Amino acid sequence: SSVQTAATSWGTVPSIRVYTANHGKITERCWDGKGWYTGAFNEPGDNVSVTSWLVGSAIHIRVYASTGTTTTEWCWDGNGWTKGAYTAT
Amino acid sequence: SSVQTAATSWGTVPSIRVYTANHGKITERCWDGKGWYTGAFNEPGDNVSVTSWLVGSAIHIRVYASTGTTTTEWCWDGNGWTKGAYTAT
Amino acid sequence: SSVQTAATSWGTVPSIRVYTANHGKITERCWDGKGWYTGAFNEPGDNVSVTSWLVGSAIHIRVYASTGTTTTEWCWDGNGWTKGAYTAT
Ligand SMILES: OC[C@@]1(O)OC[C@@H](O)[C@@H](O)[C@@H]1O
Ligand SMILES: OC[C@@]1(O)OC[C@@H](O)[C@@H](O)[C@@H]1O
Ligand SMILES: OC[C@@]1(O)OC[C@@H](O)[C@@H](O)[C@@H]1O
Ligand SMILES: OC[C@@]1(O)OC[C@@H](O)[C@@H](O)[C@@H]1O
Ligand SMILES: OC[C@@]1(O)OC[C@@H](O)[C@@H](O)[C@@H]1O
Ligand SMILES: OC[C@@]1(O)OC[C@@H](O)[C@@H](O)[C@@H]1O
Ligand code: NA
Ligand code: NA
Ligand code: NA
Ligand SMILES: [Zn+2]
Ligand SMILES: [Zn+2]
Ligand SMILES: [Zn+2]
Repeated sequence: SSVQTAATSWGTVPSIRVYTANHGKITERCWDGKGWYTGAFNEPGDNVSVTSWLVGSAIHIRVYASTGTTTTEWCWDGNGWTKGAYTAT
Repeated sequence: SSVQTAATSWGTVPSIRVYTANHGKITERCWDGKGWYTGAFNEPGDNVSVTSWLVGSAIHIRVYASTGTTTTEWCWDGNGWTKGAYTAT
Repeated sequence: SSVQTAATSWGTVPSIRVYTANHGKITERCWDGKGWYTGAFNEPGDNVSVTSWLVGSAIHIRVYASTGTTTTEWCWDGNGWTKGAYTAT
């Protein structure tokens, strides 16, 4: 079987973020042009998807972590991860 | 276990679309800057991926819904969802 | 049950790439504006995610293929697929 991943990137360097779901936990690895390192994101989930967008040169990331039938949105706007407003119904 | 999602976004507001596969059915939730609401997309699938692109300010979305070994592409060009030309072989 | 896919696109034509994981093998289908055709990517994986970015008009693609707990990054910079530096720890 296997872990499940999601990936996003931005800019021209680029920056890359890769999220991995394994045993109900999602972790994050990061590339900013030099090498890979572990990111701050660490939240529960069996499944993960991600999207991101720039405002000028500032990144915003949304990570959708699902356990069973519950999907939690996690927000990065440049200063820490927080739960977002997403609901499924 | 859990549902499986895919996500896309565009612009700077942004607009966000989150697709969720659960019990062989995919549904869609939408954010356009104000709050989340249910979108028009509703098609069968155990698995889902998505990509989207802008022409100027008009969005185009492609959703790849898979059941067993059959992957159906669904197209949004601004005026309703239709099946696209994608085939796997 | 079902195969698992990931998708990316770029430009305004657009170009689209759709990766499908089935039986521990990932393959690639390609659209460049005319029709769909099979791409060069063919590597092992039970799970797949993808991201891509432009430099001017040149595409770069990163495909994250996972089997069990091992995630291999595959790089397209315009001249063949190679393994990238990604590690999970
Ligand atoms: O600079 C790395 C970092 O701050 O980038 C944005 C997010 O990916 C964070 O989780 C991560 O720690
Ligand atoms: O800044 C956070 C937020 O408003 O960003 C846009 C959407 O992701 C919302 O669900 C989320 O609460
Ligand atoms: O305005 C919402 C909407 O039209 O946006 C484009 C697609 O996401 C549609 O399914 C969705 O109903
Ligand atoms: O406008 C629909 C279409 O031509 O868009 C590009 C690709 O997604 C094709 O498979 C699809 O039929
Ligand atoms: O022109 C098609 C192609 O070269 O595009 C870039 C990558 O998707 C390759 O695997 C693919 O064969
Ligand atoms: O050109 C290849 C490379 O440097 O591209 C950026 C990242 O994907 C790295 O892991 C990878 O080795
Ligand atoms: Na250090
Ligand atoms: Na209303
Ligand atoms: Na031919
Ligand atoms: Zn284990
Ligand atoms: Zn159930
Ligand atoms: Zn089979």
